[PDB]
Amino acid sequence: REMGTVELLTREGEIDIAKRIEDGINQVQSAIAEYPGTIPYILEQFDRVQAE
DNA sequence: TTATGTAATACGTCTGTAACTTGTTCTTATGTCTGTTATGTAGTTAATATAATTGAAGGATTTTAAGA
Repeated sequence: REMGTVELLTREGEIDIAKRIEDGINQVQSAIAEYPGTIPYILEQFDRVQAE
Protein backbone atom coordinates (compact mmCIF):
# COMPACT_ATOMS: atom_id res chain seq x y z
CA ARG A 1 0.00 0.00 0.00
CA GLU A 2 2.79 2.43 0.87
CA MET A 3 4.89 1.97 -2.26
CA GLY A 4 1.92 1.77 -4.65
CA THR A 5 1.09 5.45 -4.06
CA VAL A 6 4.23 6.55 -5.96
CA GLU A 7 3.79 6.93 -9.71
CA LEU A 8 6.08 5.14 -12.16
CA LEU A 9 8.64 7.25 -14.01
CA THR A 10 9.64 7.50 -17.67
CA ARG A 11 12.97 8.17 -19.39
CA GLU A 12 12.60 11.95 -19.08
CA GLY A 13 11.77 11.59 -15.39
CA GLU A 14 15.09 9.82 -14.85
CA ILE A 15 16.92 12.52 -16.83
CA ASP A 16 15.26 15.28 -14.79
CA ILE A 17 16.00 13.59 -11.46
CA ALA A 18 19.64 13.01 -12.43
CA LYS A 19 19.90 16.68 -13.41
CA ARG A 20 18.52 17.72 -10.02
CA ILE A 21 21.02 15.42 -8.28
CA GLU A 22 24.00 16.86 -10.12
CA ASP A 23 22.72 20.41 -9.58
CA GLY A 24 22.73 19.77 -5.85
CA ILE A 25 26.13 18.07 -6.06
CA ASN A 26 27.78 20.99 -7.82
CA GLN A 27 26.11 23.49 -5.50
CA VAL A 28 27.77 21.59 -2.66
CA GLN A 29 31.09 21.52 -4.54
CA SER A 30 30.97 25.26 -5.22
CA ALA A 31 30.23 25.84 -1.53
CA ILE A 32 33.29 23.76 -0.59
CA ALA A 33 35.51 25.55 -3.12
CA GLU A 34 34.85 28.91 -1.42
CA TYR A 35 37.05 28.06 1.55
CA PRO A 36 40.67 29.23 1.95
CA GLY A 37 41.97 25.85 3.12
CA THR A 38 40.09 23.62 0.69
CA ILE A 39 42.22 24.37 -2.39
CA PRO A 40 45.59 23.90 -0.59
CA TYR A 41 44.50 20.40 0.46
CA ILE A 42 43.78 19.39 -3.14
CA LEU A 43 47.03 21.04 -4.23
CA GLU A 44 49.14 19.12 -1.72
CA GLN A 45 47.34 15.89 -2.60
CA PHE A 46 48.27 16.49 -6.24
CA ASP A 47 51.83 17.32 -5.18
CA ARG A 48 52.11 13.96 -3.41
CA VAL A 49 50.45 11.88 -6.14
CA GLN A 50 52.44 13.49 -8.97
CA ALA A 51 55.62 12.39 -7.16
CA GLU A 52 54.37 8.81 -7.76
C1' DT B 1 103.31 -61.40 102.10
C1' DT B 2 103.94 -59.46 98.03
C1' DA B 3 105.78 -58.94 93.43
C1' DT B 4 104.31 -60.82 89.10
C1' DG B 5 101.77 -62.08 85.21
C1' DT B 6 97.72 -63.75 83.10
C1' DA B 7 92.85 -62.80 82.32
C1' DA B 8 88.06 -60.70 82.44
C1' DT B 9 86.08 -56.45 81.47
C1' DA B 10 84.66 -51.82 80.48
C1' DC B 11 85.67 -47.72 77.90
C1' DG B 12 87.98 -44.92 74.33
C1' DT B 13 88.52 -44.86 69.35
C1' DC B 14 90.06 -45.35 64.46
C1' DT B 15 88.21 -46.19 60.91
C1' DG B 16 84.31 -47.67 57.36
C1' DT B 17 79.45 -46.64 56.25
C1' DA B 18 76.15 -43.63 55.30
C1' DA B 19 73.30 -39.38 55.46
C1' DC B 20 73.03 -34.24 54.13
C1' DT B 21 74.34 -31.11 50.94
C1' DT B 22 76.26 -28.39 47.11
C1' DG B 23 78.65 -27.65 42.11
C1' DT B 24 78.08 -27.98 37.92
C1' DT B 25 77.19 -29.76 33.88
C1' DC B 26 74.55 -31.62 30.39
C1' DT B 27 70.04 -32.42 28.29
C1' DT B 28 65.43 -31.38 27.09
C1' DA B 29 60.92 -29.21 27.00
C1' DT B 30 58.85 -24.88 26.25
C1' DG B 31 57.94 -20.19 24.93
C1' DT B 32 58.72 -16.94 21.54
C1' DC B 33 59.86 -14.66 17.14
C1' DT B 34 59.58 -14.71 12.17
C1' DG B 35 58.42 -16.02 7.48
C1' DT B 36 54.96 -17.94 4.25
C1' DT B 37 50.36 -19.51 2.67
C1' DA B 38 45.52 -19.91 3.06
C1' DT B 39 41.46 -17.71 4.62
C1' DG B 40 38.23 -14.04 5.10
C1' DT B 41 36.50 -9.68 3.73
C1' DA B 42 34.97 -6.17 0.42
C1' DG B 43 33.64 -3.67 -4.04
C1' DT B 44 31.69 -3.95 -8.69
C1' DT B 45 29.27 -5.45 -12.78
C1' DA B 46 25.28 -0.48 -17.50
C1' DA B 47 20.04 -4.22 -23.81
C1' DT B 48 15.30 -4.46 -20.00
C1' DA B 49 13.08 -6.09 -16.51
C1' DT B 50 8.56 -2.30 -11.94
C1' DA B 51 1.93 -4.86 -5.97
C1' DA B 52 3.77 -12.62 -2.67
C1' DT B 53 2.48 -16.88 -1.10
C1' DT B 54 1.28 -21.18 0.29
C1' DG B 55 -1.71 -23.72 2.41
C1' DA B 56 -6.20 -25.68 4.96
C1' DA B 57 -9.82 -27.56 6.34
C1' DG B 58 -16.02 -33.40 10.20
C1' DG B 59 -14.63 -29.43 17.39
C1' DA B 60 -17.24 -28.76 21.20
C1' DT B 61 -18.13 -26.31 24.56
C1' DT B 62 -17.65 -22.26 27.86
C1' DT B 63 -16.35 -17.12 29.26
C1' DT B 64 -15.50 -12.31 28.11
C1' DA B 65 -14.91 -7.89 25.56
C1' DA B 66 -16.37 -4.99 21.30
C1' DG B 67 -19.98 -3.39 17.90
C1' DA B 68 -24.78 -2.05 17.42
